[PDB]
Amino acid sequence: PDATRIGRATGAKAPEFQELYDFDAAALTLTSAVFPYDSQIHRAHVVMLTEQGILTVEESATILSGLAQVDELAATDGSLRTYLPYEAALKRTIGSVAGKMHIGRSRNDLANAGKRMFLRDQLLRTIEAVIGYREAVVHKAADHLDTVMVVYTQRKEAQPITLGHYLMAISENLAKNLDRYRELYARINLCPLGAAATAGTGWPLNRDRTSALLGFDGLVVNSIEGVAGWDHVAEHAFVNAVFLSGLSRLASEIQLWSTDEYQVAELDASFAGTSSIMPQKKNPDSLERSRKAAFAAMGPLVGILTSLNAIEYQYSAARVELEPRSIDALIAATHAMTGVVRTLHPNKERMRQYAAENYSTMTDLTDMLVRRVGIDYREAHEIVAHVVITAIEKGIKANKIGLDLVQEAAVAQTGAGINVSADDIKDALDPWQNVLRREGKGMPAPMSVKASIDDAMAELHKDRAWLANATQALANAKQTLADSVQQIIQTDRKYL
Amino acid sequence: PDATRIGRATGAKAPEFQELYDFDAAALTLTSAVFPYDSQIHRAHVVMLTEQGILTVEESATILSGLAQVDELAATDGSLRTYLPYEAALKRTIGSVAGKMHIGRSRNDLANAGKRMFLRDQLLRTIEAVIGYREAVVHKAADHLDTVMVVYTQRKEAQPITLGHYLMAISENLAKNLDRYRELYARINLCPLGAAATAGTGWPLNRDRTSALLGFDGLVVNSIEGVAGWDHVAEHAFVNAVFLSGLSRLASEIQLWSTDEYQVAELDASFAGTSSIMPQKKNPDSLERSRKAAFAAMGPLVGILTSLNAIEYQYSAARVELEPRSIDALIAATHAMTGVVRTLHPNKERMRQYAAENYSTMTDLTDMLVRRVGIDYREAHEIVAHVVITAIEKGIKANKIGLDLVQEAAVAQTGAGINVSADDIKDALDPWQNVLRREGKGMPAPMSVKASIDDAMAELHKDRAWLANATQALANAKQTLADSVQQIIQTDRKYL
Amino acid sequence: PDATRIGRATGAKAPEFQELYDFDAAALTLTSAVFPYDSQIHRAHVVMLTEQGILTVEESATILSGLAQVDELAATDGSLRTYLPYEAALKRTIGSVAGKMHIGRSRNDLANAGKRMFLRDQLLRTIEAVIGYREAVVHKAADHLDTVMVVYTQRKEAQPITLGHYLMAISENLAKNLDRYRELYARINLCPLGAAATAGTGWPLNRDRTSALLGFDGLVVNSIEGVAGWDHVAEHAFVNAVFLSGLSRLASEIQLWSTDEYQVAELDASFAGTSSIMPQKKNPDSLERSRKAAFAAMGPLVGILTSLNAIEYQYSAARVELEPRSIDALIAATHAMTGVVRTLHPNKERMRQYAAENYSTMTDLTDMLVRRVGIDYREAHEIVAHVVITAIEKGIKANKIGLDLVQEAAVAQTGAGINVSADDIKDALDPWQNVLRREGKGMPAPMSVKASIDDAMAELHKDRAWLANATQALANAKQTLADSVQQIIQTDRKYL
Amino acid sequence: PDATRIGRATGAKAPEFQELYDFDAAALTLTSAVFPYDSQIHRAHVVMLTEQGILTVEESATILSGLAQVDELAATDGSLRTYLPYEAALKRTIGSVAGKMHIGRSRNDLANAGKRMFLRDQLLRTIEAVIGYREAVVHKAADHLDTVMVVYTQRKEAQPITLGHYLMAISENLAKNLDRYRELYARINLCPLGAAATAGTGWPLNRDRTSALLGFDGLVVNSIEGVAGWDHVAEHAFVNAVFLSGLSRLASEIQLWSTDEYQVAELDASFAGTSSIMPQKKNPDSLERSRKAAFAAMGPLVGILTSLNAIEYQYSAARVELEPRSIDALIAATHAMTGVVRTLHPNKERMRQYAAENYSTMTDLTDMLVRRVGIDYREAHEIVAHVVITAIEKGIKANKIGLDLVQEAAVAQTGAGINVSADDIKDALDPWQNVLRREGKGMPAPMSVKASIDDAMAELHKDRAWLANATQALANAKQTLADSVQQIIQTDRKYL
Repeated sequence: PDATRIGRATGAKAPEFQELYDFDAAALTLTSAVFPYDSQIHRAHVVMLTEQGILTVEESATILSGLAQVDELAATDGSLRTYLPYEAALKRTIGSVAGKMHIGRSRNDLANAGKRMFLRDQLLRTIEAVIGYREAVVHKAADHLDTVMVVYTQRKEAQPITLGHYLMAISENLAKNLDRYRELYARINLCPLGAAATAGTGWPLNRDRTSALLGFDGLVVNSIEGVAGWDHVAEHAFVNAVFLSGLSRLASEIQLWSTDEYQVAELDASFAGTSSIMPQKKNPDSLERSRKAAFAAMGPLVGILTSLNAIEYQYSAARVELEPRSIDALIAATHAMTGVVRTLHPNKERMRQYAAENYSTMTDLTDMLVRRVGIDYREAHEIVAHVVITAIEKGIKANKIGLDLVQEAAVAQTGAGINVSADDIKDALDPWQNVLRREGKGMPAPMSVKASIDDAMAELHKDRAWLANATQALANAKQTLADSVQQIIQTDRKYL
Repeated sequence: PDATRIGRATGAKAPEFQELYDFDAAALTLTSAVFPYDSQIHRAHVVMLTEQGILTVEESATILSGLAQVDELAATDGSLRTYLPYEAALKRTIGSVAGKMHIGRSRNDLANAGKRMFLRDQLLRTIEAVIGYREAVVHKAADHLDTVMVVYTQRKEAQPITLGHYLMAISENLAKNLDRYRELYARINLCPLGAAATAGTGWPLNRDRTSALLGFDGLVVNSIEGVAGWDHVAEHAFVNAVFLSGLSRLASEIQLWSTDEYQVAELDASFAGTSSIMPQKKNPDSLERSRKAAFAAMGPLVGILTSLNAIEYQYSAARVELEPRSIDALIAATHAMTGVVRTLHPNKERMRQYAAENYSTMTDLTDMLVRRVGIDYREAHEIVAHVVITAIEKGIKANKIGLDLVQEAAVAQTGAGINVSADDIKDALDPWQNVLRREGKGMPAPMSVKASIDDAMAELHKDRAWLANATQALANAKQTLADSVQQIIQTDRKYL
Repeated sequence: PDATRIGRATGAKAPEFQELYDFDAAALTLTSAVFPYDSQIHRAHVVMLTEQGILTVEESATILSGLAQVDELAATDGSLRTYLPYEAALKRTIGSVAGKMHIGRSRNDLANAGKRMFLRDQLLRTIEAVIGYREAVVHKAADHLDTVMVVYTQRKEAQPITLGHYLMAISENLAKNLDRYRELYARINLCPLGAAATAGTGWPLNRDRTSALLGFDGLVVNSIEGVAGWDHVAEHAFVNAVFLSGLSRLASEIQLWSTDEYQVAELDASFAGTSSIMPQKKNPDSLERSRKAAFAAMGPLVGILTSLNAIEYQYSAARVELEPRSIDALIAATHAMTGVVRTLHPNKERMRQYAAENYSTMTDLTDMLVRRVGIDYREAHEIVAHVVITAIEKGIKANKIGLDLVQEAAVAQTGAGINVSADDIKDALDPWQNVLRREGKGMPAPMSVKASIDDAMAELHKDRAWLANATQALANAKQTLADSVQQIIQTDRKYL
Repeated sequence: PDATRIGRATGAKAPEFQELYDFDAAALTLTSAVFPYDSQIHRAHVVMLTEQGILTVEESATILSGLAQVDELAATDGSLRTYLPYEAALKRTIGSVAGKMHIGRSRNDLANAGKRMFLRDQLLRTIEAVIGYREAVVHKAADHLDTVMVVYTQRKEAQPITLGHYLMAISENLAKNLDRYRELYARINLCPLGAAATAGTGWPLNRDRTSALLGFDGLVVNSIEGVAGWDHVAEHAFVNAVFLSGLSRLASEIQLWSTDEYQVAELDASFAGTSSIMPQKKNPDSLERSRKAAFAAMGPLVGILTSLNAIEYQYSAARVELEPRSIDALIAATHAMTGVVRTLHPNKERMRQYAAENYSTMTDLTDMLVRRVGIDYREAHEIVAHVVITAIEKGIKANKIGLDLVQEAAVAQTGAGINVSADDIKDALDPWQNVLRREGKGMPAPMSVKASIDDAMAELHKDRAWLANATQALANAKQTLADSVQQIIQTDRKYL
C-alpha cells in the first residue's frame, strides 16, 4: 500500500482503481501506437507486390529482412517511426531496393490503414472490457433479487424495487452499447490500401490480397474515400462518449447511495481514498475519476467532428485523431467501475428501511383505492397525497400509516369515508409486496428479474463468442502474413 | 422571384434552396411536434386496457370519443398539449372517467414513448432525404464517366480523375451513413410503455399489445431503462452531425470549384444569390447555409451528451432533447445539396485543362521511369521533381514537357541520361491516359466507376425497399389502431 | 393554479418557475429579433448621409417617413423583415429614392451591426438578471450567518460551515461572471457600419456619427474585421455557458440538500411539482429545468466556434449565430434560481444535527491534538481516523465521542495514552465552535462572512451603477436619433 | 534536413514548423508540469507558518532543507510528484517534523494553487507568443501598403484592397484576443491558499503573506470558492479556442491563396512539405497542422465545461483539466503561423491581375453611375450587373470594359443611353484607384492603413510593457521567496 493509504484508506488500491492514476503517464503517442501496424503493412504490401510480380522474390526477401532490422532500430529510436525516416533507415540498411516497397502506395493510404488497424485492436480491447463490465453487473444482480430498495426519479424516492432490478437496467444499456461497438467494427475493419494518394495507381495491385493479409474483412472501395474517409474515427469517438456517459450515470448513482446521508451503499475499501486533513473521509475517488474520464471523452468527439466540418472531402493533414490516451482513459474507467460494481457493499437493512418508511409505497396505496373501492384515479391521488402531507406533518412513517389516517384524509378531501380494511392498507404499504406485485416484463419482481438475468446470461455468451471470432480472424491473418514472410526470406536464402 | 433575385441572381430560388430560408420560422416546438403522438398513445393505451379488462367497453368508448374532442380543441389551444392540462380538458368533457386513461401509466414513460414516435417518423423522413441525396449523386456520376478533372489533397492538385469518380466517393460515404441511420432505427423503434414511473405497475398490462398498436418492433424491457434510457437521442444527434459533416465537405468542395480562380464548376442560377452592392457576385448562399446547418448540428449532440453525463441513471427532467428545428435544418440542407448536385454545371474544358497543364500527371511520369527504365523509385521521384521545378521556373505546362526537359533533369540530378522516348513521356503526361491506367477497384477509369455505379444502383434499390417496408409497418399499425377505436366506439353506441 | 398543481404541488407556480415552461414557444427567430434594430440602422445611416450631403433634406425626409410606413407593414408581414424585401416595400411606398438609403452600405455590415445591437440589449438584460441573482444570494446569506451546516467535498461531509458562508461562495462566483459580461460588452458595443461589403467605400461617410447615433462606444475600425469579426458572438456564448455551469452546480447542490435522505432544505411549494402517479412526490422541476438550460448552452458555443474554425477570415453566411431562444433560456433559468434561492426553506435543526453527529468536526479534534499535546500531524490524523472507525463501528455519534474513546484510539494506535481533558475534546467536537474558530478571510465565522457581505453589498452598488450608466447611454442615443428624424421630416414638411 | 526534405521540399523545416511535429511526444503530464509549483508552495507555506509562529525557525529550516533534497529525488522519481508520496519521502529524510508542513493546508487548496501557478506561467508564455504573432502580422503589413489584391466574401472576389489592409484586420483580431488573455490573467492570478479543505482553518494563517510570496496579486477570498472555483480553467480553454479559430481562418485564407488555381501567394520552402508519390506537391503542412491544433482546442473547452455542469459547487476530483499538451499545441501553431506570415511570398503581379480583370471593380463603376449621372442605386446595379453578364459571356476582362459595353448594357436594361465618358469608366475600373478612393477609417487606402499601423505599433508597445511588468512581478516574488528560504536555513545553521 502506497502513501495515500492512510487512516480510513485501508489496504492497497484495487489494481482497477490504480489504473485510473496510471494511464496518462503511461499512454503512447498516436505515432508510437500506430508504428507497429505500419511495419505489418509494409510486409503485407511487399508480399502482395511479390505475388503480383512487381517485386522478385529476391527483392522481396531483401526488403523483408531489412524491415526486421529497421523495426529493431526503431524500438529505441522514435525518429524512425514516421514513414520517410523509416524508409531512409531501410535504404541505409539494404540499399536502394528499399525504395521499391512504396510502389503503388502513398503515406495517405498507409496512414489510414495503420490508424484503422490500431483502432481495430483498441475496439476489441474495448469490447472485451465492456463485456467484463456487463458480466460484473449481471452477476451482481443475480445475488440481489430480494435486496429491496427504492428507485429514484429526479433524485427523489419513487417506488420500491430491488438492487438486482436496478443492475439489469445497466445490463440493457450495455447490451445496446455493445451493438454500437460491433456495428462500428464492421466499418473500421475495411482496408483502404490500394487507394495510394487518392486516385489508385497504374501498378497492377491486388487489393483483396493486401486486405486479407492484414485481417480486414473488406475494402474501402473508392480510392478517394480510402484516404479521405474519417467518419469511423468520429463514430468511434462517439460510442466511447455515449457509453461512458452511461458509466458516469452509474458512478453518480453509486456516489449518492454512498453519501453520508443516504448510506444505502458503501464502496469497498480498495476503491476509496481519504483526506490528508479530514480523517473521517472515505472518498469516492474511483467514482469521480471515472466520471472525469467520461467528461473528457466529449473532447475528441468534438475535435474530430469540428475538423471534418472544416475541410473538403479530401485527404487532409488537418483532421483530428482519436488518440491512445483517450481510449486508455476509457479502459481504466471501465475496469474501475467493473471492480466497483463487483465489490460494492449495500446496506440491505437501510435500503429496506427507506423503502418501508419514506413513502415510495404510496402508488400502491393509490392503486388499491382505485382497484378495490373504485374511486376515480385523480380522487385516489388527492386522498393519498393528503395522507403523505399529514404523515410528514405528524412524523408518521409510511409503514405506520393505518386505517384511521387514510379515512381522515378521505373525509378531509372527499367529505365521505372510505371502504377499505386495515389489512388492505397494510398490504398496500408493504414494500416487499410492492415489488412482488410488479411482476410484468422488465419489472422488479424476483421472477421477472431472474428471467432478464437468464436472457442476459445467454446474450453474454453471444458477446464473448463474437469477440472470440473477430479476435481469431485477426490472429490467423497475422500468422499467415508471418508464414509468407518466412517463406520468401528462407526460399531466397537457400534456393535462389 | 422575390426581391433578392436581382442582377446575376436570375430566376427564382429553387424550392430546395428556399427551404434553407424557411425552416427556422416554420419549425414546431418539441411539445407541439410530439403532441399528436401522445394522442395516439392514449388510444393505444386505452385499447390495451380494454383488452385486459381494466376498462369496460363503455368506459373505453367514452374515453376514446372524448380524446377526439380534446384533440380538436388542442389544435388551436397550445395549453392543452401537455399531459395534465389535456387530461383536465378530457375530464371537463366526459367526466371523471377520463382519469382512468392514466391507469398503469406515468408521464415518464408516456413522454419517452411519444418522443420515440416523433424521432421515429423524423428518422424515416431523414432516410428518405438521404436516399434522394444519394440518388442525385449516383445519377450525376453516371453522366460524367469521362469528365476528366484533378482530385485534390491538402487543397493541392494531386492526380487526374473524373467527376463521376469523385461523386462515387460521396455515394460510398452516404451508404455507410444510411447504415448508421438504419442501425439507430432498430434502437429508436422500441416501446418503453408499461414502465410507468420507472418500476412498472401492479396493473396487469399487456406491453406487447401497446407496442404493436403503436408500430414499435420490440420493447424496452427493463422499466428503469424505459424512462431513463436516452442514448438513442444522443445517437440520433450524432449520426445527424457526422452525416452533415460529410455534406459540409462536399459543399466546401463545390465552393472551391466555383471560386473565381478555380472556375471548374458553376452553381445553377436557382442555387445562387448575389450582393446588393457588388453586382458581379454570384454567391454560394446555398452551399454556405448548408454548411451552417452542419456546424449547428454539433450543438444538440454536445448538449444531449452533457446532460447525460450530469445525472444519475434515472428519469430526469434535465435531459436535453433533439428538437424539430434541428432535424428541419438537416432536411433543408440535404434537399438543397441534392438540388445543387443535380443541377451543377461543370466547365469540362477548364477541368481537362488543369489536368493536362498543372502537373497532376507527374506521378505517372515517375511510375513510367521506374517501370520502364528501372530506376529506383526515390531516384525517379527526384528526377520528376526537378522536371516540375524547372517547368514552373520556365513557364512550361505539363502537357508541353518533352524528352529534352526530362533528360536535362535526369542529367542535372543523376549525371546520367535517361533511356526513354518522347512517345513514352507523352503517354505518361496524357491526363486521360492517367485515368485509363487506373482501372483497379474504386479507381477513376470509366469501367471501374461504372462497376461502382452498378453496385450503388443495386444498393439504392435495397435502400428504398428498406424504407418502404419500415414505412408500411407503421402505416399498417396506425390503421389497426384506428379500426380498434372505431370498433369500440361504434359497438358501445349501438349494442351496449 | 393550472392542472399540474395537484396533490403536494400546492398553490400556483412562481412566475419565475413558469418562465422555464414558456420561453421556447415564446422565443423569436433571430430575424424577427434583429429586425427592429435594422430599422434603427436605416434611420441612423440616412441621417448620417444627410449630414454628409449625400442625401438632401428632402430625400432624407421622404426616406424617413417611408421607413415608418414599411416598419408598420412589417409588424404583421414577416416577409418584410429581411433587407431586400424591406427595401422593395420601401420603393413601392416612396419611389425609387428608397434605393439611396443603401449608399455606402451593404447587407454585410448592416447585419453585423444589427446583430450587435441585439446582443447588446440582451447583454444588459443578462447583466440585470445576474445582478438580481447575486442580490438574492447575498440577501439570503445575511439571514443565515448562524445557520450551521456541513460543507461537502466529493459529495461527502467535510467540515462545519454556515449557509451564509456557502452563499457567499456563489456571490464571489457571480462577481467574476459579471466582470466577464462587462468585459464582453466593451467588445460587443463597437460599430462596424462603414465597412460596407468588406472594404469600405468611396462615399464620404462619417462612421463616428453613425456609431454615436446608434449608441455604440467605438468603431470596429478595420473594414474586413467589421464584416468578418465574430469572436464577440463566440465569447457571448461562452460566458453564458460558464455562468450557467455555476448555476447548474448550485441547482445540483440544492437538489441534493432536498433529497429524501439529506432533508436539510426544502424547495418552496411555488418552485416544486409532483407526479401524476406517485402522490408523495415533491419534485425539483425548477432545479432540473434550470440545469437543462445550462447543458443546452453548450450547444451554441460549440456550433459558433465550429463555424469559425471552418471558414476564412471573410464575411461568410456559414457562421452560426447566438439565437434569442438560447438567451431566453438563460434568463428563465437565472430568474428561476433567483426565486429558488430567495424562497428556499432550510431545515436548521437537521443541518445542525448532521454537523454535530456525522464527524465533520474531526479536523478540529486532529488540530487540537497537534496544537495542544504536540504530536506530529500524521500521528494525530491516524488517531482521529481510528476514533471515527471505532465510533462508526459502535454507533457513536461525533458529539458523543468522549475522553475514553479518544484514549483507547491513541493507545490502539500509538501504544501510549494522550494528554487531553474531556473539556478539550468537547470543544473540539462542538460544531458551532468549529465555525467560530475559522475566523480568517473568507471563512465561515459570522464576523468573517459579515465582512464578505459588507464587501458584496458595496460591489452590488457598483454593479447596478454600471448597468444604469450603460443603459442611459443607449436611451440617450435612441432619443437623439428620434429627435434628428423628426427635425428632418418636420423641417421638410413645413419649410422646404 | 531530415528525410522528409525530398523533391520540392527543399532545405530544412523552419524550427517553428518543426514545433508542430514535436510538441505531442515532448509534452509533460499535468502532474509533472505542476510538480515544481507544488514545491514552491511548500516553501511559501512553511515560510508563512514561520512568520506566524506556527513553526519555529529550527523546524522551518529542517523542513526547507529537506524540501530541496526530496525535490532532487523527484527529478528522476515520478512517484514522488503527488503530495502524499512526496510528504512520505520528506518524512523519511528529515523525520516526523515533515508532517508539520501540512498544518492549515489540504491537497485541495494546494492543487488549486499549483494549477493556477502553472496556468499563470503558461498564460504569459501564450501572451508572449501572441505578441510575436501580432508583431509579424503588423511588420508584414507595413511592407505591403501598395500590394493591391482582391478581398473575398463567401470565397468570391469582392473588391480591391491591399495585402497590408488584410493583415491589419488580423492585427485588430489579435489585439482583442490579447485583451481576453489579460482579462483572464487577473482572475487566474489569485491565490486560494488558506482555504484548506474548503472551509479554512483554526490555525492563524496569514493568507496575504502566502499569496505575496508566490506572486499572486490577490486572494480567492471565500474558502469554498478557493477549492471549488474552476471557471478560470474553462475561460483559459475558451480564449485558447477562440484565438486559435482566428488563426485557423488565416491559415485557411493563406491555403486558398496558395492553391494551384489562385496562385496569389506561395509558402516559403521552409514551411512546406511534399508527397512521397506525387513529386509536384508543395504541400501546406504547416497550415493544416495549425488548423488541426485549432480544431483540437475545442476538446478541452467542452470537457471542462461538461465536468462543471455535472457536479455541485464543491471541490471535486471529477473536474476536467487544461493540460500542458493542449497549450503546447497552441504555442506550436502560433509560432508556425508567425513564421508563415513573416516569410510568406505573395505574387504581386497575379494579385494585381485578378483585381484588374476579375470584376471586383464593379462596385466603383456602380457608385460612379449613381454619383455622376444620378441614376437610382438599384438601376445602376442592374446596369453594371448586365455589364458583367455580358463581359463574362464575351470573355472581356474588367479592365477592357469600355464606353460601348456600358452603353449597350444601359440601353439593354433602361432603353436609354448613359451620360458618361470613357475616362470616367476607366477610372472606375482602375483597381488601384478603387483602393485610393477608399480612404476612410479602416479602409485599404495606403494612408488609412499606415495610420492603423501607427496605432498598432503603439499598442504593441503597451502589450510588451504589460507582459514585462507581469513577468517581473513574478520574478521578484520568486527571488524574495528564495531569499527567505536561505535566511531561515542559514540562520538556523549558524546561530541557533
